[PDB]
Amino acid sequence: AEITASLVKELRERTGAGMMDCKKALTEANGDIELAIENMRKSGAIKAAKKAGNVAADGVIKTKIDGNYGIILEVNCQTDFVAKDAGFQAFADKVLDAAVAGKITDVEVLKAQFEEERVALVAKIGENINIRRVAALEGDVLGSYQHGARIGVLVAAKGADEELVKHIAMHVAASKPEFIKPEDVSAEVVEKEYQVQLDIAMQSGKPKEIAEKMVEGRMKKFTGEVSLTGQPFVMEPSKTVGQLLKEHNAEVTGFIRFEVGEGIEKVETDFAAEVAAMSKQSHMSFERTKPHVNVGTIGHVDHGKTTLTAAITTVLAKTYGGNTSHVEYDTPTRHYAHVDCPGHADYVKNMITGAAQMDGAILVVAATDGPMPQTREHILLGRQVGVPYIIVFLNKCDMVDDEELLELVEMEVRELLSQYDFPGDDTPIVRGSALKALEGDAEWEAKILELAGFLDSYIPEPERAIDKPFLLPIEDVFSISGRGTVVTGRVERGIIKVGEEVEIVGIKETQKSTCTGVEMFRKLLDEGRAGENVGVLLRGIKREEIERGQVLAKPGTIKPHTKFESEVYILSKDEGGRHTPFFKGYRPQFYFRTTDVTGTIELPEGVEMVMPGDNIKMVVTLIHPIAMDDGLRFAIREGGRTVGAGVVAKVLSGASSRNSLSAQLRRAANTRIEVEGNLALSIANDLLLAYGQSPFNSEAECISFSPRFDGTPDDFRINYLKAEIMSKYDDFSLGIDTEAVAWEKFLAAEAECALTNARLYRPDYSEDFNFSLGESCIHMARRKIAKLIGDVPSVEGMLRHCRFSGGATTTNNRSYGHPSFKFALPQACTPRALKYVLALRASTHFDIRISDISPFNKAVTVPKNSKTDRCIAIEPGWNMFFQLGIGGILRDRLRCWGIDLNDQTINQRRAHEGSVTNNLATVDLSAASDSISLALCELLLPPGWFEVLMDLRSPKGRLPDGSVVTYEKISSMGNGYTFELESLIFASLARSVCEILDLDSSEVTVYGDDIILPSCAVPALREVFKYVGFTTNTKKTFSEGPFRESCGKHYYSGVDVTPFYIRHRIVSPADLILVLNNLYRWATIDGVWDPRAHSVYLKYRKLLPKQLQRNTIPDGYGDGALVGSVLINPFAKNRGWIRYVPVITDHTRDRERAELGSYLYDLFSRCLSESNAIDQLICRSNPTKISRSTGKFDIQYIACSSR
RNA sequence: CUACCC
RNA sequence: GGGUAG
Ligand SMILES: Nc1nc2c(ncn2[C@@H]2O[C@H](COP(=O)(O)OP(=O)(O)OP(=O)(O)O)[C@@H](O)[C@H]2O)c(=O)[nH]1
Ligand SMILES: [Ca+2]
Ligand SMILES: [Ca+2]
Repeated sequence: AEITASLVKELRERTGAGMMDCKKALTEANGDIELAIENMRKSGAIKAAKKAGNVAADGVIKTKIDGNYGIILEVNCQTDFVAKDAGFQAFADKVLDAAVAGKITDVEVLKAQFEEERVALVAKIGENINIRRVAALEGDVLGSYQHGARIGVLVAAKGADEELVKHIAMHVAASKPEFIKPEDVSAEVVEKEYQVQLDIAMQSGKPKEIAEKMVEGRMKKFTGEVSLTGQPFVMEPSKTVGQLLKEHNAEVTGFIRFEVGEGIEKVETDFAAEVAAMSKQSHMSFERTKPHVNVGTIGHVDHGKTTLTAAITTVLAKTYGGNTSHVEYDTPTRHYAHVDCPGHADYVKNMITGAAQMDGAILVVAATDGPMPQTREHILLGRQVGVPYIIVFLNKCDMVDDEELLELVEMEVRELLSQYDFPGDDTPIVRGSALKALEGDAEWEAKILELAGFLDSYIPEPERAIDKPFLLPIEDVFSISGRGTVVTGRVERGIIKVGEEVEIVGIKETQKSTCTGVEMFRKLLDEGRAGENVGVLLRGIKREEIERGQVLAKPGTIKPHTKFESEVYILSKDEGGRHTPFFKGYRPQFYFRTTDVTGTIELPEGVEMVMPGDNIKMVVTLIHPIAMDDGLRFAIREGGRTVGAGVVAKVLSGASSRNSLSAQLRRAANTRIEVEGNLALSIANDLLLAYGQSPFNSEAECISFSPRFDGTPDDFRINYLKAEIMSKYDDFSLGIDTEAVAWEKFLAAEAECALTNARLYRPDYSEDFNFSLGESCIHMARRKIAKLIGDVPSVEGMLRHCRFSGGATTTNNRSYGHPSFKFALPQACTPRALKYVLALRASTHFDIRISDISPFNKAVTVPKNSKTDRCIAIEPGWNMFFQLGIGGILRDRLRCWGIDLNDQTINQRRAHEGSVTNNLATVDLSAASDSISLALCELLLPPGWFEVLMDLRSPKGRLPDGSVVTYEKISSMGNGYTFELESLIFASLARSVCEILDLDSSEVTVYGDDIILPSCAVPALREVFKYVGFTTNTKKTFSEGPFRESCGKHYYSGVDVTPFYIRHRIVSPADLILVLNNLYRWATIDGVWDPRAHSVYLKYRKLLPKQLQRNTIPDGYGDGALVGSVLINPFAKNRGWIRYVPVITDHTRDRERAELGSYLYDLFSRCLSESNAIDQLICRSNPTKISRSTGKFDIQYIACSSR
């Protein structure tokens, strides 16, 4: 205590400075007013210049116009909350209309003209409030659209008005052009990239007017992009602005656009990172049913929330015990989760998208200075985001020596709470210092204990989801003879016991029914707890009365509505959403619980465009009701892709494509086209000519032409595609060929496999003397295998990996391939493999139908080359179930050698390296999966594994030739684990060939047969393989070349030469859409054609029907249409502020699904679920439907985007 | 159930 | 069979 705490307030409410900055500027002011304030006025610029190592990343833009004189601004702070407050507003508004009177262009002018007032606020607040930039534009008619606060645009036109300059400023705001015309560039910024790409291009070997053409066209596009001219108007992205302008009676001159924090780059601060470092300094000086409470810390920057969250960690470590950017710590009763609230607009994008909700925020305010002016925006963010409860902590109280003065600050926070309808009178306020508690000062450590003593009490215990009014999302429905109607899904909330009454509410009149019973897969329980994945039986109600997305809750618990107010975030461009804003008539689908629902939206008063990366309040009125209550997270899909997220706020009162077009296309889609011969051979020929290269003379040369491996990448690429494109043309006329040849090989794949299987059974040469390279590797591989594998497949890892999947079984066929027709229909087991199926049968109360019991798999033939076919083999559907389980445990496990098979990227990326590096070699075997000996496999795998592989495998096979064979190969293609095994085998050995040569085994990467290793190892790997039986595809194995190929990617000196193949006979316009598209990808860079390919594209493009030449789509959307610019598509209609397009689909008459087997599978899926932009968790899995390919083509409509 | 591939 | 995007 020094002087009275009383009229220190006289300082504050006449000044606005700190509390102790007021008392301490009074202790050396002799109890005087003015001369105390003059200390502040002079010692306010000292702190104001203390602000310079505080980067100002936030702020506002403000804009003004008079008659036809317009001005923008970039006055900016370092925090949202400040910018939105009535102070930063008042100054920045003032400093804006100061440019209205005086056309101030030099920022220096007004940056100085208010420097003495710029300090009046940073002394009041505590942030580097500095003006960044200013500019202004004069003209005829100049309009300005202000996007809330963050983006300001000033644009000047001619012949235009508010029915325009508004709308185009919106585009400038939206599209962000740097220039205005393609002619508005310097022949230096142009001849920069014009000499930057010309080498990039010419290095390839492409002539003068190829590279020159290509580059000029690409730069013509590059210019065209930023070209406000060459820019698709944001409200009509069909016509360009420049086109919109000339088509209008008008012509703009100039434009100014500011955002906030351009270039103000900075470095990204994590919270949970630096707080583990703020702690690390002070470091050196049963009950798991305990609730989760999401707390947040909120307050000024320099009041050091940072410092306090740290104390609330260490002092809680000291005492009890112990979405990233959050800290997980405990308390003896509860377990919290704690986050920082720096950005108002980034906390909404946390609550809305649900990355971090709030069950109670903590209000940090340094007692030294008390409530800052912008704090009412912190408290405002609470009663804006609907935070339930609020605890306040006054940090740094040692910096006050008078309690009579501390009690005065609670006044100025308790009344600041109460303005915002928070229990200010009855709200907890802790007085202490974190700084003292970081140390070891337990007198002040009792304050964090007094604070954490409030989170334990003043925050209510979260209604644990079990305890909430029962509710289940209807995910799918089955009509079982014997059970009636049954729905499956994970129950969201509550418990459902057998018999209770439930409503079935969703779209129809909220009907009601009763739980005839509940069941899982193994258990057939009687109560269904929340969080569990179940199937509930309903009576007196059939399937057709129950849709999906319906809920299944207690009666009256939740009513169905269709009108509600919500708040949503829209995914930014870089986040996945639209790269285009929408306007008044947005009509998306609203993905709710399990189903998508379309719907219109209103914009609140005064907002007219919203862009990717926005928060926004809106009112949603969807086409037909869904059951809802406040707190329901719904994403927002546009044609299957999630471009928004949002939660319902308040539930309310309640309330163009040409069909002739689609039908015109459907007509033409089925238009079989007629050619005077082989269209392919024609196209490929007329293409080779298009490149100087000598064409095919006969139809034999298509597959007997071997390329050359010299020449420029260009001389290659083409020469390669030549030898490659035709390879797979099945329909070759006097192709005196067959599939018999496929069989002829499969005979060696056992005939050799015989030879090895045998000679692989006597490794004692004669007497010990000779020591072979193979045997050694096997020995090494064997050891290596078992460290990776196990002595036997863990049933744990076995059951949660086995599945019914795909297509043909011995008992089924491609029609009856979908998994439900495996539980419905009995599948074949195999003698040895019986025991497992029996396990399944005591593993559930369901029906496990074994049809025949035979050791036979059907060996057949599927098409491959034009010179041969495959000889896959269709396994006994039960063997396949387990084979797929051991194929999965042998794959998740195979990932420790750095082998990922659900990612063939990491094996083709390395083909890239190899093509340049020359130290990596791609390899290929002749009959890969087929030449794996029953002998070899025994020598490597553990005996316990080699059992389970002899058990599941099919030992004998019946041919179409009637004749049986007994497998020398352990496993054939089509077998349910063969891929993973041959991976692991090949990987095993490459790696042994590595250790054996003092080489990193970690440099070995295998994908099935597509194994990649160090180039030096190859002749050893080759000599190993020669021994272990396999034989090496010299033609496809590449070590010394400039060329590497792997996982379907081909490379030549780091350069992409992946060809495309013309498989089957081109006939329907879908087969020409397809070929024209592969040639489009193969010869384009960003919609910019390699000229001499464009020639044939354009030519054979004429072959398609008139409408089927203009119907373009972006790449990566299918082949239902030619890829091109969808901005052009005449058939593309603008529905609901989202563009929709028509693409060729295959026709499907629907069919009957096995309600039994579909249900059997749906609940088997939940057994496999249960034992295995942060918002895709919302979206669930799909019901089983079956459909049959008719032959006709239908036209389906989808959703699209520019680029 | 369309493309790409091991 | 298996990935990968539809
Ligand atoms: N089970 C199964 N595996 C396949 C099939 N197609 C390709 N593969 C895998 O792809 C690997 C290599 O395929 P390819 O390189 O095309 O054929 P390959 O039989 O191994 O030998 P070649 O084509 O003669 O060089 C094989 O080991 C197979 O495991 C198939 O239809 N069924
Ligand atoms: Ca191969
Ligand atoms: Ca290969």
